[PDB]
Amino acid sequence: SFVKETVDKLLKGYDIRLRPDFGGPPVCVGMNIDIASIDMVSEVNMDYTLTMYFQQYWRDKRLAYSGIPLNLTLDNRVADQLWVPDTYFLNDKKSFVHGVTVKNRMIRLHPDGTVLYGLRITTTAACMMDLRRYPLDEQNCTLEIESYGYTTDDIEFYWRGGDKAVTGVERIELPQFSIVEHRLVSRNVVFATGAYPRLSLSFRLKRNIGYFILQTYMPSILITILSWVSFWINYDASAARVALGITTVLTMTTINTHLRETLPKIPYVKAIDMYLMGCFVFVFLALLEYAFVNYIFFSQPARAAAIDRWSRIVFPFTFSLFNLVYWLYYV
Amino acid sequence: QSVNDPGNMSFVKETVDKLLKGYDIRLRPDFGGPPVCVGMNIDIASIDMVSEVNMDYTLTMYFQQYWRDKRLAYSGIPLNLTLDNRVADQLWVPDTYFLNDKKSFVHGVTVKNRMIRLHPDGTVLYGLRITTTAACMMDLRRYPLDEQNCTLEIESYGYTTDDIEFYWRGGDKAVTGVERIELPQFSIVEHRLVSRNVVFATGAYPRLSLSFRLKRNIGYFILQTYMPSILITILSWVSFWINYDASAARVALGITTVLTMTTINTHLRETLPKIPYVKAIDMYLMGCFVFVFLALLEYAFVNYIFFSQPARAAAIDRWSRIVFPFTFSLFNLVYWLYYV
Amino acid sequence: SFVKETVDKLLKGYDIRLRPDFGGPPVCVGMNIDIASIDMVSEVNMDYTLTMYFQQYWRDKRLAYSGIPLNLTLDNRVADQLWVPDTYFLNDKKSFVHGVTVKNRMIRLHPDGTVLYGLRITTTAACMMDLRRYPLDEQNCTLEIESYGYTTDDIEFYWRGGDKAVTGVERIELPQFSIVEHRLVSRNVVFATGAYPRLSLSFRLKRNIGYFILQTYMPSILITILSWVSFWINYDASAARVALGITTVLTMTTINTHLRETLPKIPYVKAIDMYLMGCFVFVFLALLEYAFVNYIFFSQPARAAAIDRWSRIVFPFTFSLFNLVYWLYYV
Amino acid sequence: SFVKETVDKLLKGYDIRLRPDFGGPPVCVGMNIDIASIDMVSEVNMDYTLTMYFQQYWRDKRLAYSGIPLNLTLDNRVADQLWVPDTYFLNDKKSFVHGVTVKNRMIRLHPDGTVLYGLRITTTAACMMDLRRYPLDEQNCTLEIESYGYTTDDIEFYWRGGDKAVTGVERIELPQFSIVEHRLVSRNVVFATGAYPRLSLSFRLKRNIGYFILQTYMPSILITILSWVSFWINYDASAARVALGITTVLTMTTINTHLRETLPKIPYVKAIDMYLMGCFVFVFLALLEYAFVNYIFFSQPARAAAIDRWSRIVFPFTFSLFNLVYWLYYV
Amino acid sequence: SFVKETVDKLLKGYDIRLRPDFGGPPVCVGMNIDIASIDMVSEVNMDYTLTMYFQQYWRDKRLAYSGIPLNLTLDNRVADQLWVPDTYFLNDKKSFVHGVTVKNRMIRLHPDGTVLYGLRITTTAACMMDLRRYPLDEQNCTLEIESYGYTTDDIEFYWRGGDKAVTGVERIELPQFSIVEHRLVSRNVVFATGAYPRLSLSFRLKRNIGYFILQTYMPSILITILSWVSFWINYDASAARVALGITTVLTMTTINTHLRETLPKIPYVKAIDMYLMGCFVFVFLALLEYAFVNYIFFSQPARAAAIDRWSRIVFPFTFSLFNLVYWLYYVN
Ligand SMILES: *[C@@H]1O[C@H](CO)[C@@H](O[C@@H]2O[C@H](CO)[C@@H](O[C@@H]3O[C@H](CO)[C@@H](O)[C@H](O)[C@@H]3O)[C@H](O)[C@H]2NC(C)=O)[C@H](O)[C@H]1NC(C)=O
Ligand SMILES: *[C@@H]1O[C@H](CO)[C@@H](O[C@@H]2O[C@H](CO)[C@@H](O[C@@H]3O[C@H](CO)[C@@H](O)[C@H](O)[C@@H]3O)[C@H](O)[C@H]2NC(C)=O)[C@H](O)[C@H]1NC(C)=O
Ligand SMILES: *[C@@H]1O[C@H](CO)[C@@H](O[C@@H]2O[C@H](CO)[C@@H](O[C@@H]3O[C@H](CO)[C@@H](O)[C@H](O)[C@@H]3O)[C@H](O)[C@H]2NC(C)=O)[C@H](O)[C@H]1NC(C)=O
Ligand SMILES: *[C@@H]1O[C@H](CO)[C@@H](O[C@@H]2O[C@H](CO)[C@@H](O[C@@H]3O[C@H](CO)[C@@H](O)[C@H](O)[C@@H]3O)[C@H](O)[C@H]2NC(C)=O)[C@H](O)[C@H]1NC(C)=O
Ligand SMILES: *[C@@H]1O[C@H](CO)[C@@H](O[C@@H]2O[C@H](CO)[C@@H](O[C@@H]3O[C@H](CO)[C@@H](O)[C@H](O)[C@@H]3O)[C@H](O)[C@H]2NC(C)=O)[C@H](O)[C@H]1NC(C)=O
Ligand SMILES: *[C@@H]1O[C@H](CO)[C@@H](O)[C@H](O)[C@H]1NC(C)=O
Ligand SMILES: *[C@@H]1O[C@H](CO)[C@@H](O)[C@H](O)[C@H]1NC(C)=O
Ligand SMILES: *[C@@H]1O[C@H](CO)[C@@H](O)[C@H](O)[C@H]1NC(C)=O
Ligand SMILES: *[C@@H]1O[C@H](CO)[C@@H](O)[C@H](O)[C@H]1NC(C)=O
Ligand SMILES: *[C@@H]1O[C@H](CO)[C@@H](O)[C@H](O)[C@H]1NC(C)=O
Ligand SMILES: *[C@@H]1O[C@H](CO)[C@@H](O)[C@H](O)[C@H]1NC(C)=O
Ligand SMILES: [Cl-]
Ligand SMILES: [Cl-]
Ligand SMILES: [Cl-]
Ligand SMILES: [Cl-]
Ligand SMILES: [Cl-]
Repeated sequence: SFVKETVDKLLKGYDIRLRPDFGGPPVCVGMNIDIASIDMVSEVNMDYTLTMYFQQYWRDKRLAYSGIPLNLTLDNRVADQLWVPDTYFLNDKKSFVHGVTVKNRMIRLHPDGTVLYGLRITTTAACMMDLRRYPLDEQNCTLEIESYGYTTDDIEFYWRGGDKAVTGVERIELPQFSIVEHRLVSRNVVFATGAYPRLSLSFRLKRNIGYFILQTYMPSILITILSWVSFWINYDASAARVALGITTVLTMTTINTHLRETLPKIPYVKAIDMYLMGCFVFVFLALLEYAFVNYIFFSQPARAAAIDRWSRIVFPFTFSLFNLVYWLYYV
Repeated sequence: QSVNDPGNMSFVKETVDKLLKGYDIRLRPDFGGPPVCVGMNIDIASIDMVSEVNMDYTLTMYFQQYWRDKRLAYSGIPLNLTLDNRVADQLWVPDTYFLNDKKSFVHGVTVKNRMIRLHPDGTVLYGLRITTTAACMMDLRRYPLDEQNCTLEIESYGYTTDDIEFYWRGGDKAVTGVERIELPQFSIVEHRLVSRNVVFATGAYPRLSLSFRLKRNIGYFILQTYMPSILITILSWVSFWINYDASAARVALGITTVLTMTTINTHLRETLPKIPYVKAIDMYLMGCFVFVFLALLEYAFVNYIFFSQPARAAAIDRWSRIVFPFTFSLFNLVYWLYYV
Repeated sequence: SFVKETVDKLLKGYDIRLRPDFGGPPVCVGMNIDIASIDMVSEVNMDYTLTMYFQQYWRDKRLAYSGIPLNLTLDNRVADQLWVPDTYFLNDKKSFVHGVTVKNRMIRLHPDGTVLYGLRITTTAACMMDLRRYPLDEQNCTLEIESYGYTTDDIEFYWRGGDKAVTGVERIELPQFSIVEHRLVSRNVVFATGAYPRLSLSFRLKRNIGYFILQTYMPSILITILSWVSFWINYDASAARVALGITTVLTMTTINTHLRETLPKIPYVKAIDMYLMGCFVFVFLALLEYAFVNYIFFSQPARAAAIDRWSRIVFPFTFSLFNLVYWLYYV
Repeated sequence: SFVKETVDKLLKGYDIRLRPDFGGPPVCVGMNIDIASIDMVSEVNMDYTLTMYFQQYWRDKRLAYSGIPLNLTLDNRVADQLWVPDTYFLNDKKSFVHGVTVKNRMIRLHPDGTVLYGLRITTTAACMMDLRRYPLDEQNCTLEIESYGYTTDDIEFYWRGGDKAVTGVERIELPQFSIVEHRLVSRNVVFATGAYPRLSLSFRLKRNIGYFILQTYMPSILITILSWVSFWINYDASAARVALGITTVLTMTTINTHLRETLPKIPYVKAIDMYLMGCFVFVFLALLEYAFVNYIFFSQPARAAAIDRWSRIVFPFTFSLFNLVYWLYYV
Repeated sequence: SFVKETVDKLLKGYDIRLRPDFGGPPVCVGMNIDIASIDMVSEVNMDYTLTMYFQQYWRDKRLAYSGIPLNLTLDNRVADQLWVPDTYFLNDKKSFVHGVTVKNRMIRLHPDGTVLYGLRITTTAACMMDLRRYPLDEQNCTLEIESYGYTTDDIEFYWRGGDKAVTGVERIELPQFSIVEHRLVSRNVVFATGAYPRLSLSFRLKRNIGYFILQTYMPSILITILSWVSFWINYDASAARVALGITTVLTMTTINTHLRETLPKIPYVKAIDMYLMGCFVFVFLALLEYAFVNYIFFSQPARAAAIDRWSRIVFPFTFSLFNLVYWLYYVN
């Protein structure tokens, strides 16, 4: 019965409008993040979705209790009757606190007056990407934490636990990406309305080439290899050799144009676009070679036979040399 | 009156009224003492969907929680009180949440699909109808001859093992409706209930765990990918029976079967999430590519030699007619035995 | 002024927590449905969307009024101050009450104490479908109405108007389906927590073949006729006759694989698949016929000429016979 | 200070449950709509989206004020404390009142006690369409406005401004459609629960052929012209002439099947399907013509040469005649 | 302590229904926008999405305080207890105030009685587009700010900071577009219910040709170059030369029809559409040339040989001339 009256004494005459230490020193909010998952990474909408346990820790002397030598875990609905920091994710596209079975919210009071406030949030944050080196690229995605209305005079942010404040980054299971590094940053960003406290979480994503080797690289190598079958077919076979030319020239064009439609409409040329343009030149030259052989074999059969003979070794050699130059330059 | 008229609505009203007078929702039952024991019960209405692309699944269920709140015990009435669901907003309830939940919701037509039943001893029966999209990370190395394990992780959001304790009410028979699941592409092979106490920085937390073992039905894949592969490979063999004078015809069969094979593999890969490994089906489709590419190389070779060596060329076409179907049957036999 | 003091005295001391006749006989709720539309029927998500006027009728003696000889239509917000049945659709996926300009909700009180409670709901209900006979199939879709918390001891459901309780089923405008029949059912489903009242609405949907004749059947018949043009072309024409073979054999494969992707991933074989597999055998045999003629015309020109001669009559005859057997068996 | 106390005493003892003139003559609500836009028209989901300023006007004597000779514009939140008509859109699929920065809501009181109530609503309304004449079709789309719970005994609806009640129909910017006409209708629809007031807004949409000429009509003409190139190619060219025949026949079937997938699964034949079927017969006959010429040129070279000579004039002539008959019949 | 009580007297007997200076001169609301991002630009739904910090400044004498010589930042929930302008975006399709961890809302009181009210809004606004010059086109997209219920007699709007009221336009990272200019406008739009205050923010977007050069222009140039290979192939090669004709003619048709499906169903013809119609004519004429050569080479082999050797120079020349005329006309 003592503990019942105590909680009621705390909130008696409590004004939510006023932050703790209202006219005095700034309230120091300690942030802690446990990353549950990186649900998705989109190049098309140049963003990523993250689910986390967002924990905030500050003192409110108005909530201090003398009698009880225990930490009080109160039903989450009490958060609607308390002052809480106006923390927001500056680079947020859409966010939400999970609400089944209850609001995924936690309030834990300490006799000191300190509050532990937990929220389970799913956030889709913006991540502008440079796809020049795609698919052999690294992306830096961040989560920008800030106060919406309170300046550095009223509110101060800090990572509670220092470099060990954010957890669960190593248990992230992204199939196409691998978290290579993550960094915590504390700043005070100056604006027209004053200086604001800022926390910053950043991770560096490294793309896994596997999918691209199987989807784009192997189909391009095979189309180029299929273009070389023509040099072993009799030059009398005009339809067969032109059919091989047309087929491999168009299939390359569609491999390049298709891949471009799977990504956002960027105006620059990607690493994979350089490879495919190379492959186009090699399959277009095989067809020009037949056109040239077809144009000369009547008057110069020996020369025509020779051009097909040389094409059989020059083309595979030059393509191996192109792959060697390309893959060494990018790695 | 030690026993009161159950039909006296005025006595029930004033009884329920004194129960909630001075009741603090902030405080859990037995606030400073032993933990409150919540008994969980799930009746699975359906497994609405299973997505490989977003590596998740969706289930609809009747989620029931059971606990005793002595503050809600009543002496007069010899009946269990079914109160209008809106009373749940005036009572303390466990902060139960699904740890691996992506999106969830309680159904709200015609009213919130929730139920409160009070018992004279103070026990509360609390029901909710939830739809949950939960994460299910999948290993598609053996796809489409694979099995997946999908779970539902139940936990307390703010209360530690010192304040709340979870248990499956009914033991192994706590979760029902699993046998009534109608999934067209999957079959529930087994399900397991688990009770734990997961340790974290903020303390030990009670955890209940529901698990399924989903087995994929090969039927769709046989008709969509396997039979079209077998037919394109059979198509590539028609070339060996066509006169080697027919350069366009035989190269057209080669090109057609070689490209169709490439598109069967690349298409299937786009229907799934961008995984970097090679699936069971990819091994089969790569095999079929090698068989359809060799038939074209065989014509290239025959075309290259039939002027100077017509007998040899005729023989290579003669042998290809038996070697190719034999080796493909042997490949099918090795693949299907290895994977089953 | 009298009618104003009347409504106030009705809700004074009213306990919303308690159902009418709280400790006595069950309250009898009379359900009535006007179907505004069957907005959609999905095979892919095996469900259907329906919009309706859902009306419930029950008597609450606490709401009886003596003076007024009129039925009182009160502003819908009064429903938040009254007890209402906890009616829910057991097989719904998502549902909602329309909210513009106000909640599409209606409360009509009767001097008796009877309440008429109306709601305009859009419901996406589950409808598991058997597509073995697709597209010559009939589907049975239902709407399962139940009490969420009250057992048969507290609530009883009934169709108000009997067989004429559900209206607007005959004015349903589905382009691909036709409502052939609908049935109303009353039950008491037994569960662990007790017996529950259940009302059940069912429809029998009949698919319209029209779309399929134009999209799948006619393209199959034409691709099969196209394959017969080969038998009239000179056997010297190896490319032409193999081109017709390849073209018709692949087009057949894509007609079947495409249709399968438009539907959910079922493991069985549909009615349309038996027709399309038939067409595949007919187009594959036309190509084997050319292969056979191409294989023999040097040594046996007369026989080759004869095989082409017979193919011209046997193939159209056997295909007509296949169509006749298929359609008679399925109708 | 006098105006401050006037508004407070306005709502003193006011019951929102009770409509104005509760036991007497019906309240006359005057509706008036300014259409901001017709955001979209979908054939697939057979509906259209519309954004508008929905204004309602009625007199509530409980809200009359004596002292002030001005019209009072009160903060929109006051609408939650007043009785408002239960107006709803009968053929509505989904609707919403815009909520940024505030609810797009307006309350203007008049000394008389008259209320001007404004709402900015986006509505997706159903529009069942007849696509038999598509894309030379005209569709009639309506907005059905009704009272949800109040009968003609309690509420009466009317268009405030008569034929000039709905504005902004002439400034509608639909790229594929043109508003040809619009009509306002006032009725009293009889139902089981009584007679209800109904306002009806109807507009007649006319489709713009431009897109279809470029997307379907021109590619069909060009594929049919491509089919005629065959008659000028030597009949010795079996592969070339069969390749033109296969190509034109198949691309024609894909033009028809593709267009059908862009629209809802209707079982009937559209105006554009009649044209495309005609085109198919013309491309299929060009191929049969080659089959016939290929079948006879050995024994009858003169006849074969003649059939190709005639095909060069008969086919373009008959196609021009088909276009003339088609376009005249449909316009 | 004293500050707790001063705010409580401020709101005692305060009527939210009544705007500041009710019945007197119209309240002057000073608008300020900090553009966080232009998230997307859609031609299909002819709209654009924008996220911003929307700030409003007005004076409410009812909220003046004497004791405290400080500006009071109150918990955002106090906005529900104050009068606020009924500001709305006239050309808005869907909008929302961000709500994690709290409503991204800010109230800052000044001893004077002025109020600083901030909101972080994501707005999908309509932008009707003229695609006649697509993809070498400029689009003007606007954000129309208005009062929903209050006339110019009760509310007046103004850009707080003049030409420097809207910030962050230069920091916009659009991959396919570049903000070339932006303009602020103040008006008083007259309607049936009276004159209304209107602020207007306008952007001029310039499309980056890069993507289109790689996706549509280069594949067209490559397909017409492919069509020219036919003139170097022996006229005896009927299948080969007809295969090149059919292939290039159909690929050209799909490049044009595909692009049309990526955009909204407009009835006019775009700048690419006329380039792509030109390429079709070049590519169809190469096939007619073979048909003509195939039709005459028996009786006139010399003439046929000549038509192929002229086609080899006339076609590439004429196509360069088409590109010169088209690209000069469209740069004007
Ligand atoms: C991802 O990108 C961001 C932004 O480009 C990187 O953030 C930057 O991180 C460094 C710390 O690693 C910060 O620099 C520090 O500045 C202080 C004060 O000048 C100095 O004393 C330190 O020695 C250090 O240089 C920097 O402020 C910060 N930039 C911003 C604006 O956030 C981030 O590190 C990258 N993360 C990963 C994992 O790649
Ligand atoms: C699906 O996967 C999960 C996780 O891999 C499986 O859960 C595991 O289930 C077993 C019981 O079958 C638990 O092990 C038990 O541990 C106790 C205490 O050490 C021991 O006394 C028992 O003999 C038994 O080994 C295990 O804790 C649990 N793992 C977790 C973390 O949940 C689940 O069984 C799989 N379900 C299906 C149907 O395949
Ligand atoms: C759609 O499918 C449902 C479920 O398969 C059909 O519902 C069934 O309807 C019949 C009435 O037509 C019910 O049977 C009756 O049972 C009573 C009591 O045993 C008996 O006296 C009657 O003679 C009759 O047999 C049956 O209970 C009911 N099943 C369930 C579980 O709902 C429905 O009729 C089908 N509707 C259409 C329109 O095809
Ligand atoms: C769009 O379609 C609707 C429904 O088919 C048309 O509505 C009809 O409009 C006319 C007035 O133009 C109404 O008819 C009138 O009835 C009275 C009483 O019988 C008679 O005195 C008049 O001479 C006239 O015939 C009719 O009630 C109404 N139908 C309904 C049920 O709404 C509408 O006109 C079409 N709109 C456009 C712009 O094409
Ligand atoms: C985007 O398009 C809009 C609308 O077409 C352009 O808005 C127009 O902007 C000018 C100012 O640049 C306004 O004109 C001014 O009118 C006053 C009064 O007549 C005059 O004193 C000034 O000298 C000036 O001419 C005009 O009212 C305004 N139109 C509307 C209705 O908003 C806008 O400038 C374009 N923005 C960009 C960045 O391209
Ligand atoms: C209360 O919580 C704090 C962490 O802030 C810790 O130091 C202490 O051990 C806890 N005390 C009790 C009573 O368990
Ligand atoms: C019903 O209960 C009330 C107590 O609230 C009491 O006044 C009354 O005596 C009881 N029964 C009757 C109808 O006498
Ligand atoms: C009340 O509920 C319990 C189940 O918890 C059961 O034992 C008992 O039979 C019920 N009693 C009544 C009064 O029906
Ligand atoms: C009141 O409603 C009932 C239907 O439940 C009907 O019998 C009666 O006619 C109505 N009475 C009045 C006053 O209109
Ligand atoms: C008040 O509004 C009415 C329109 O209903 C109009 O007749 C009148 O002029 C307005 N009066 C004032 C005081 O402006
Ligand atoms: C209060 O805010 C204003 C900006 O409106 C500024 O001029 C002034 O410096 C601030 N005063 C204090 C007390 O910091
Ligand atoms: Cl959620
Ligand atoms: Cl729902
Ligand atoms: Cl709605
Ligand atoms: Cl909105
Ligand atoms: Cl948000």
